[PDB]
Amino acid sequence: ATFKVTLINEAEGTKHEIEVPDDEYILDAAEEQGYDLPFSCRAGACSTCAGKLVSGTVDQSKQSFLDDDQIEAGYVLTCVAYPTSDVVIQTHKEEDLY
Ligand code: FES
Repeated sequence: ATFKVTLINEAEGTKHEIEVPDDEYILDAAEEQGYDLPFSCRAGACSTCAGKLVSGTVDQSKQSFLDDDQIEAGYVLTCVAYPTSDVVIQTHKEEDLY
């Protein structure tokens, strides 16, 4: 499968559409497709690459930073998240945690 991923940057009012394989992390695909996104650890242990789901789902089982409540609230670590449906996500959401 290949999923459609819509990247929305609310602060800058930008929107990017990318296609991501079901076995590729969102971050990687974005970069390959020409859209640089924030990151630091690239290992699911920080909050630099955080995004917030608008719609769709993902598999971010490799993540270790977010707690259950943050996950329920829709936050995703883009560096270790695989899309599991078409997804709409707001990027650059780190500041939202604090
Ligand atoms: S860059 Fe650290 S969790 Fe994604």
